[PDB]
Amino acid sequence: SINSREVLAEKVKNAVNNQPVTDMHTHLFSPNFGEILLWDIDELLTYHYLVAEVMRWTDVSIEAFWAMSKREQADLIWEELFIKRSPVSEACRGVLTCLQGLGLDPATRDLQVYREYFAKKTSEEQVDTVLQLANVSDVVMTNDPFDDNERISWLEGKQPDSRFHAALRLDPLLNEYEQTKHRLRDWGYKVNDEWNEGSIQEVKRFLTDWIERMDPVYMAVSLPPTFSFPEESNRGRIIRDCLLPVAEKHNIPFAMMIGVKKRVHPALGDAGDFVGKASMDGVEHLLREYPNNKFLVTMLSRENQHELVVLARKFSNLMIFGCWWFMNNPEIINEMTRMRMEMLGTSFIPQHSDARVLEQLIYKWHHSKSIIAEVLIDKYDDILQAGWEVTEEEIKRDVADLFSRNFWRFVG
Amino acid sequence: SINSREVLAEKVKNAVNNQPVTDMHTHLFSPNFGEILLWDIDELLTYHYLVAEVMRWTDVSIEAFWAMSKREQADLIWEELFIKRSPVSEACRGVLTCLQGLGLDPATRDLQVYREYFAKKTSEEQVDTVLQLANVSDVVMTNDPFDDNERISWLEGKQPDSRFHAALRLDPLLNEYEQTKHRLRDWGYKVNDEWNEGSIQEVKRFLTDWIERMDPVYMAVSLPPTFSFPEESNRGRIIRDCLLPVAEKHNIPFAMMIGVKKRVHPALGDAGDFVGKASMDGVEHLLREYPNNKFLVTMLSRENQHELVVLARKFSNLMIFGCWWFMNNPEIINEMTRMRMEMLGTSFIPQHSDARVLEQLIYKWHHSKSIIAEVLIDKYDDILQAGWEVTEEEIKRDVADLFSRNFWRFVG
Amino acid sequence: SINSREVLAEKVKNAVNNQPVTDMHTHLFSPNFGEILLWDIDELLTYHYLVAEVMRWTDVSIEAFWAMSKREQADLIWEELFIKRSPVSEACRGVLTCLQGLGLDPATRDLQVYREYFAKKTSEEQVDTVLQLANVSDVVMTNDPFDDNERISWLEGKQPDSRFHAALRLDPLLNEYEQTKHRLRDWGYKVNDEWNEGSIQEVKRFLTDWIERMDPVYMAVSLPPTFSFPEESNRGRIIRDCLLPVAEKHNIPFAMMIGVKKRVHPALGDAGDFVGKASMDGVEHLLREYPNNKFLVTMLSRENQHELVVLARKFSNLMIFGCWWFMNNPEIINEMTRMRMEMLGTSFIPQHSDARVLEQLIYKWHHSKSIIAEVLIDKYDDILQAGWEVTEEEIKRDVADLFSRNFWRFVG
Ligand SMILES: [Cl-]
Ligand code: NA
Ligand SMILES: [Zn+2]
Ligand SMILES: [Zn+2]
Ligand SMILES: [Zn+2]
Repeated sequence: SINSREVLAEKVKNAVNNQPVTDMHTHLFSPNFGEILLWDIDELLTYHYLVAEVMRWTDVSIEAFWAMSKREQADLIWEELFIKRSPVSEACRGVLTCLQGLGLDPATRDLQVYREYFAKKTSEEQVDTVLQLANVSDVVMTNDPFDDNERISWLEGKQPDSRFHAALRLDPLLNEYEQTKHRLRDWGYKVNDEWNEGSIQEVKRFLTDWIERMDPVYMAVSLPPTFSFPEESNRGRIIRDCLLPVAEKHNIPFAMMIGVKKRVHPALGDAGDFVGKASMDGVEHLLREYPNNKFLVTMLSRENQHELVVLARKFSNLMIFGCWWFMNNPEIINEMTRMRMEMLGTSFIPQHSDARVLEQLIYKWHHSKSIIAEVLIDKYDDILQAGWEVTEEEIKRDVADLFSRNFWRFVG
Repeated sequence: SINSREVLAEKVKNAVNNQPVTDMHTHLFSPNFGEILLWDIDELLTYHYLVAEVMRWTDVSIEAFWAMSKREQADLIWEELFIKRSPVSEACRGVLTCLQGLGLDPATRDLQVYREYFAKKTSEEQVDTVLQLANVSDVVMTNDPFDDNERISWLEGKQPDSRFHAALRLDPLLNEYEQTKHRLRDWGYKVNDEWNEGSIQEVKRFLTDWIERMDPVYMAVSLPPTFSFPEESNRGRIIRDCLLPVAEKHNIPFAMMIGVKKRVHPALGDAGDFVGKASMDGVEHLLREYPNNKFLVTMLSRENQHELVVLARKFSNLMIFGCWWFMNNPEIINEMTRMRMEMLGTSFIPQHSDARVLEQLIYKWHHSKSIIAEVLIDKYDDILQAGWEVTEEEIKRDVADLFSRNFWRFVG
Repeated sequence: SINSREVLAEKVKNAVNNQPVTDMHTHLFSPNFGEILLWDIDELLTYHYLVAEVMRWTDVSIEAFWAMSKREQADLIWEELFIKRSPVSEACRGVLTCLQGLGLDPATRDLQVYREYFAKKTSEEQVDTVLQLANVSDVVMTNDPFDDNERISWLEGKQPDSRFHAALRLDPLLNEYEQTKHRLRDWGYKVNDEWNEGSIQEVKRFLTDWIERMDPVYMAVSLPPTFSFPEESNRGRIIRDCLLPVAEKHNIPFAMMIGVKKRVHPALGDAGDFVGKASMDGVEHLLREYPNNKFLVTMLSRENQHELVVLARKFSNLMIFGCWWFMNNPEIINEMTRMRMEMLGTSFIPQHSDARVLEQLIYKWHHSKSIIAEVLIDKYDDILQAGWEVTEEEIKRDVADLFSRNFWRFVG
């Protein structure tokens, strides 16, 4: 069987590369939703990650940059980040990995040629190509019923194809209730100005109608470093009186992405969000006091990772997932995954892509799978050295859990 | 001499493997204490570490689990964590390492056969076997005069054999004084309800009588993330008015294990403790204001490790030790030991086992020694490359300090 | 071209070793300043880093140590840290690396011979030797107009040679204004007891006169973990009403070294400073509200590093630099540099020496360059594997930025 690191390394890498991936959180959409689905070499280069980076070098003002056309911005970013300096950053490295995967050749640095490749395909075609290259079988979307464009599709009866699943984003409802309350009553949900039984019932109705319309795998929200629960606030009262009860009834997990400090640099748009360490008290309280509720959690601060792992050791109704945003870097992904496996075995979800542009699925999963594989190799090899015997079939099983089964199993 | 990494690597590993270990903190007992000393493949599998992990997978309710028999629980944990998924976690890896060390063969996964091995031995026999395999020469125990069972032995005149040393655990006195005060006066220590000269003298008497009865290498307590000193509280007043003065007089170190948040998940029993980052202010104050007192410290939060190292650079009356609990994982042990050696040389104690079940001493020390060795190899090799010459005898000396001499030297 | 890791590794290491270094922060002085410039094997051994370490081992009281002569202290430290135990610590390793670089041989452990080497050279000669060995082209000093000795040189018209640049240290003005205000009015700066327009104008005049007299590359200050801004305090008012306006007018960057907790152990002198994690709020506020001001920042806490990197992604007027003090260790330098490059590409300054003794420049840069090189090799190799082609000339360019261009470019 397997009784050599070399043999093991090969079996593991294969299992990992071949395993069909369920990306449980992304910003992609079923191609039939139209425009909202982004793909293009230009889309890749104008990803907010690179906008932030380009602004550290270029002399072009942020206003001017926003004034430029998508292609113009893409030309500037390519010049500033790939030509004037080596594309060593993770985000840049990712653009190259995408090109290479599609069959293009970074060696030539021919942006005009790369562009021609996309110009002759359709959304549906690129989707099949990318999902095939990245070996992604299922894509969970981020569906926000507060976005006018997005809401049209849903109200018109449009459904995503079997490859894409919905997830109900509630940020506007939980974090901006004072403004959102108006739009609710505007849509027929008679919430009053004061928080009473009437408002509670309507907000629950709102949630139920959308759960019914989207059939989401989970409801989610991104929270600031200062998040706490319980709390006398709109968010605290809504989570307690509406979200949790509804989620328990429909057995839908509540996904919390904690740690983002919104718009510390407004002019940068989506590139202007920062990070902060959060207290674990609110998450600990939710897990303990709501045993019949399920929670998916990922945190933005490097300093929250270890304790999050320990918290998962305490509560089975907590499923932690991915290396989110500023954590989505080789150095962090490696330390996070090792700490996670060492204390949780395989009872967690290693990664998600958070892709905003279709092609990212390629590098996102390529870059992470190689790291995850190395970790697996070390852990399998360690028990192997302890005289334990791992079969290739067990490896495929474990890998199946990490990249797909654990999620579906949890969302039950 | 040694002028090749390969040569060095061999000399170092040998020195490390051969060096007799003094485990300065465990939850083991001199076999003559009877039952309290745990050993068994079943004991290993039901270690709270694995209980936490199994609960993340199994459908068996926590109540049912506690309802099961030791063997039943052990069967469930083996099935859920070793058969249904690969035992890649550190705690699981450790069980295998123990089996292999005793001569059993994990390859067969024959739990019934492994069990037979233990069924035919006596406590005294297993002790000699394990201590020999783990190459542990001395074991410091955790002796709590507040536990009825444990207190019987001491009051009956029972003494541990020369291989086991006592350590006075004071958690109940320091963290639960309101409840403990009653038991004290119950034992003849006339402490009053209010904290006055009378109460102070009696608590000191209590400490002195037990110091005299146990001849402990140190007095110890585990503290929450919110620990602070000075503090107007029972703990603060007791440490100031009684513990520190008595410790100085008898020249006994005060061991503080900081960072545990007790019972965040009650149902899990010993598996329900969490972690939190602590402020260094209290430790800094103690070290500076009590120069004639010695302090042994270990912290639970990953985020406290680096600053703890720096604090050790400031005060020689501080001796830091081990990679405690949630820190006892390869990824953390490696980063901790490297930061420690880089800033403290060899003036610290790398590890302790915290073993609750006898056999753990095997993997606990096996897993850590390999990591510590790798660190040593890198550090010796670095000065070697700088034209310095290290003798095998110097290596044995350094290794002697790390695994035994530093502790005994500090406890003077 | 370069299409093999081995080939790449060689090209990178060469580029790194050959690249002339601009050390943007040190405690060295142009030799013509005289005594203040420290150099010697004895100076190296009595560097506060080793004083802290020796005190963890030796029985010599701290008073006695301070009573000893420089040579006596150097003998004690050598015996205690190099002979009685292996010099595995980073600071010790550094002393050896220095010896070896100067051509001496650590293998003999002949302290008396090493000493003879220095006894026959002059300041000017050692400077040329060291700067040549360390391949350092430019050295930024720390110039404090509050130190009497240092202030004499400046008032006497003494200028440093083209290799040394001035940096205006303002700690006494910002952190000890209540005491410093007296010395100011003492020097003709008519600041009143209360903070009014008069005081503001005089403090600005003070800053302007010294900017004019030193022509500094930046103004700097070291701050405590509790640093915050805005703040109703002398520091907060001085930064707002004087420092920032003057800095904008003269386009001089403001360098903040955050995280030092001064004198937690007074007796240890310069060896008695501790560390603490800081809030990023003050830095975030400064960067956002003063877009026309430039900021150089380095932090002392390991727990501030990642977020500092993310903050740099948000603001181009923020330039982060080095692995400061307790961060200047292999384990930390590696994690810091990897996180930095992964999120910032090459838009940052990897390291500075902080040398207090001339020869340190040798090991300081030797130890860091090897680590930085390894990171570069991994990042170049990663894009190489993505089909990108890096030329040796591009590598030399990138390396030029990291070790010199980014700084000068930023200080404009
Ligand atoms: Cl932290
Ligand atoms: Na690491
Ligand atoms: Zn997202
Ligand atoms: Zn313990
Ligand atoms: Zn400095």
